Amino acid sequence: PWQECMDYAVTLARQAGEVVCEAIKNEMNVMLKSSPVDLVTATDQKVEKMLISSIKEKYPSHSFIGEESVAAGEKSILTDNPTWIIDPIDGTTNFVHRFPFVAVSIGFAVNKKIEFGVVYSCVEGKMYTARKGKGAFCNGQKLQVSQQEDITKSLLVTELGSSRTPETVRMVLSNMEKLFCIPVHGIRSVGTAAVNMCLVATGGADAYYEMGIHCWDVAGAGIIVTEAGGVLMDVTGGPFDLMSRRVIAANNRILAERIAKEIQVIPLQRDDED
Amino acid sequence: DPWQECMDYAVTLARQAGEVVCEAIKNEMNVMLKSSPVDLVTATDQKVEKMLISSIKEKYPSHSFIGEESVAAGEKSILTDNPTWIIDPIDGTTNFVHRFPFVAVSIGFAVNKKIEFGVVYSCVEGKMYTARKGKGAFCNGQKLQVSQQEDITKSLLVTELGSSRTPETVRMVLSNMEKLFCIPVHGIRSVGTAAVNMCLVATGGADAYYEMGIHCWDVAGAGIIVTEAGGVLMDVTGGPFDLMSRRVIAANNRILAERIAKEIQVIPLQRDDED
Ligand SMILES: *[Se]c1ccccc1C(=O)Nc1ccccc1
Ligand SMILES: O=C(Nc1ccccc1)c1ccccc1[SeH]
Ligand SMILES: [Mn+2]
Ligand SMILES: [Mn+2]
Ligand SMILES: [Mn+2]
Ligand code: NA
Ligand code: NA
Ligand code: NA
Ligand code: NA
Ligand code: NA
Ligand code: NA
Ligand code: NA
Ligand code: NA
Repeated sequence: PWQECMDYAVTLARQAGEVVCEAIKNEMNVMLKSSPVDLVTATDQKVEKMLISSIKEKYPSHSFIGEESVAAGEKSILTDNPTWIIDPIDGTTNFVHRFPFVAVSIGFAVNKKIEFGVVYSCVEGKMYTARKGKGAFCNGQKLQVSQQEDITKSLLVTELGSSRTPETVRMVLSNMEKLFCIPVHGIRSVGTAAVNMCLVATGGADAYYEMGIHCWDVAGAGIIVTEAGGVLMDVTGGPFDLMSRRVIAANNRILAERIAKEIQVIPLQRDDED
Repeated sequence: DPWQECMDYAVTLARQAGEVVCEAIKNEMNVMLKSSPVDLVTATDQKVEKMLISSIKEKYPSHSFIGEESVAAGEKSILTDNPTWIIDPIDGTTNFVHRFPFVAVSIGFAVNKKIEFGVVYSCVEGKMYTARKGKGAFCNGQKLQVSQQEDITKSLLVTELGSSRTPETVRMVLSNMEKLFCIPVHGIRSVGTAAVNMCLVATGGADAYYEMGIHCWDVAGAGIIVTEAGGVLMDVTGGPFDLMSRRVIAANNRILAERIAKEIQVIPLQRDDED
């Protein structure tokens, strides 16, 4: 059905990850995008080109939204058309540092809804996958979110984000303070949105939240969380929106809503807007 | 090497301990509280510690111990000159309870209050980190070397938020984080265990670790792994590392270490050599 696309997606993700996991051992030319901490390498760009070219060959009618393609001037507008939403390296800062959480993420949407997701954590060798109505898996093991409904026994994942604007940083850290002092059991950060979300899918964390991500950060992993039994929503507590720059990916609505209650929202430019 | 036999035995016991932990992590757990609702312990932490201490006491009856859960049970935390095994049976208990996949057994061995060898077994990953003073650091037999990065603005740091939930204290922790973050650095990561964070520094995958509120057992095994990989340990004041001070910067080099020390406001803590 789309099982053909998905099987293909899994092989491409694995191929891309081999490229990434080969490059990581090599000397790298770190380049900057929007800020001195917003990094990109030729590997990011090479992998995205490879993915888009391979998909274009097999599925010439399909649409793409790719992080580096957007950096090169393409639009981040999601139509109804089958659309591949790619983050060629989610965890570029980790990649640069050889910090061992580096993922290739592919989300596939039709009618603006994700139908399947693939996240390959290539240093770990963990292939996370999910298709709508068919469950979530890591290396074939079927995933289930945790059962925890008590925020004070929760373990959260988040990331401090790409902005270094003091007011923004202070707001991110204030939001972390409020959650931390609920209290919760802990907060962790492995340095990649897609892997943090996959950790929620496995049950090893109870929820992830972040503001400032993009559709390509969340498009592969969000369906892995929901097929593992979890939920997605905006940090505003509103419906999840791939283009809103904000997410809570949680084991369940109770924790998700409890988190949303503490998040001061930071104003963000949508991926679907100028 | 007089201490080499001790170290080889330590590796043995750490792997045994890791097998215990990595079995138990899959199963139902009884999660208990120590000093607060977020300071956790399980029967596995206690069982592993008892196993290690009883095993060491059998081979080295004259040796001393400082073990996290033994201290919880009332033993003294102060390091004497006598050969001392400093044990964290599970560093990453909160991770263990949640099945967050970083959980370590840590054993440091001190003589004359100086660490002579350290063993950290990261059992979910199957990674055995070891170092003997003057003999280098290894992971699964591969020699480790810290990163070469001397520019703080290109550095990746690891830290943890700690066990306190007192707003004042949390604010100082986060303020320290804000200052470093805004230097800026490339990022900060937290995998949930001081020993594993420090072993990430030893491998070069992070450039430096800092934290206040750890204990000697959190850092006794991994500190020499860092230094034998070429790195440095420093107090957050910029002064010499003090194993009983509850504070550490463990970095690839003195340039980054000192640059981090410059931004840290010290939080007040009971030392491990105080009551
Ligand atoms: Se991948 C993953 C993520 C969470 C828990 C377990 C796994 C995993 O690899 N499981 C597994 C896959 C294949 C064979 C044995 C075990
Ligand atoms: O596992 C590692 N190497 C390794 C590779 C092959 C055989 C034995 C060991 C390693 C690499 C980098 C950091 C830490 C480790 Se444990
Ligand atoms: Mn990326
Ligand atoms: Mn403890
Ligand atoms: Mn412990
Ligand atoms: Na990027
Ligand atoms: Na990303
Ligand atoms: Na680095
Ligand atoms: Na990141
Ligand atoms: Na509140
Ligand atoms: Na510990
Ligand atoms: Na949990
Ligand atoms: Na430089």
